[PDB]
Amino acid sequence: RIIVVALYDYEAIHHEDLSFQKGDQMVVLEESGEWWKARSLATRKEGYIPSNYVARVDSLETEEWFFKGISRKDAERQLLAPGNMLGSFMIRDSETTKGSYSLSVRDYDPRQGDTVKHYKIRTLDNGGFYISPRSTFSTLQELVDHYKKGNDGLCQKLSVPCMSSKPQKPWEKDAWEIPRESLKLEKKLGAGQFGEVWMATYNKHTKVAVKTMKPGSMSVEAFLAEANVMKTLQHDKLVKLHAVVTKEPIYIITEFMAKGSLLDFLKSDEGSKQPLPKLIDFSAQIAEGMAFIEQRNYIHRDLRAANILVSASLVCKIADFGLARVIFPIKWTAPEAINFGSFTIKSDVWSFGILLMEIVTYGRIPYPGMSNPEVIRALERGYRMPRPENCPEELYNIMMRCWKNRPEERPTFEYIQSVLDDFYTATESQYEEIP
Ligand SMILES: CN1CCN([C@H]2CC[C@H](n3cc(-c4ccc(Oc5ccccc5)cc4)c4c(N)ncnc43)CC2)CC1
Ligand SMILES: [Ca+2]
Ligand SMILES: [Cl-]
Repeated sequence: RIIVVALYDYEAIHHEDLSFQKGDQMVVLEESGEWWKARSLATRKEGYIPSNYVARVDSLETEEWFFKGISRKDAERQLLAPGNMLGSFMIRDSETTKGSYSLSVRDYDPRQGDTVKHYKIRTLDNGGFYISPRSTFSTLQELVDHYKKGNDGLCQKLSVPCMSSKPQKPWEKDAWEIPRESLKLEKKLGAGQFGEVWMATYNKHTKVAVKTMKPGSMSVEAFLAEANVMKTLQHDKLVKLHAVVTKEPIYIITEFMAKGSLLDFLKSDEGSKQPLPKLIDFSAQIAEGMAFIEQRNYIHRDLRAANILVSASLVCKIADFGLARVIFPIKWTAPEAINFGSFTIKSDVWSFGILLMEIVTYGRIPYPGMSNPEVIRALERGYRMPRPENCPEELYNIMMRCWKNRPEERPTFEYIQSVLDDFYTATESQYEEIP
């Protein structure tokens, strides 16, 4: 008999799913992935619930200050999000110490401004917890209550848990292939050589985006094959594919990203007011997404700001991954792909360097003034785009390493991400040590 408690309010929108409130307890009848079958102890009703909206009773996940599956960098990002203040904190799973926990706290100093500090929490293998060996607690809540009184070694006194946000509702169960009649394409966002993109509604309850592909250009059994791989590439920094209409013309259904492309966002007014450290964070998010693709031994083939999407909370997500395979733009392309058609993960690295320049120049076109054949004649000679007035030397150095004539001499995305993530933090300063 497994009992869970709702972490957030939820309103049913399907046939057999349950509505519930935060605090509602339920009995698990079936664990079947993103959707669980359960009985509400409040309503006595049986039905389906989103598994990531619930957690077992009195487990850490029920605590308002606990954040599961959160990396140090994500914690930093979430803590520096609007709605938070000094002392805003979170207890989270340790990234570099499996099985253990870490404390992240919002801090401030006149030199650096608003910052986030991180403290290792040590388990006593018997066993309570401590950050300082001279101060030990039975539970994490006790630790939290202690440091709420005063910093006692910490950079700041603990105040209020990090502001959280509802997770996205999971897509309808067993609805990868949908009938076209389930969609209403309401507003056309853009149109191009290979098709259009629309803002749409699925079954009158879910806002989505739909990419409509012109029959051509390309094969429908080459797409359907690739589409079953693209669905397995799930990551926070890759746009989520929800569904596909298999009858030509092909429709591709994904999550709606409220702020459109990165390219358009950088040229906008809200984008023009983003400081350099924010632009670097954008790059780091994209590198994280590309490190995932690299790790899954996949390729993108069309990396540029136009194919990066931006959410309302300024999360960058990679789009059109693995679409060029089953189907402008030589300024983003590696020499070995322009000349020999050799597309690898290393050619994407070349593309990333160019994208980096787009970001730092707020959407300026690569090689301004030059032309497509005119650029190719510059790569042979060994010409590279000069450093802009707002680009740091070390940032420009990353571009140069991406722009090596020899693909083998180009760094991995795993490395690029690690550099960009900690661009402003010395390695020795990642965690804070307290006696
Ligand atoms: C100046 N411009 C440039 C292009 N413009 C818009 C830029 C953003 C575009 N746009 C595109 C998308 C989008 C949607 C689906 C898609 O399909 C794949 C996803 C993953 C892998 C393979 C395929 C790919 C992209 C999009 C969006 N989801 N949510 C919100 N906006 C979206 C829609 C057009 C507006 C005109
Ligand atoms: Ca340290
Ligand atoms: Cl019961």
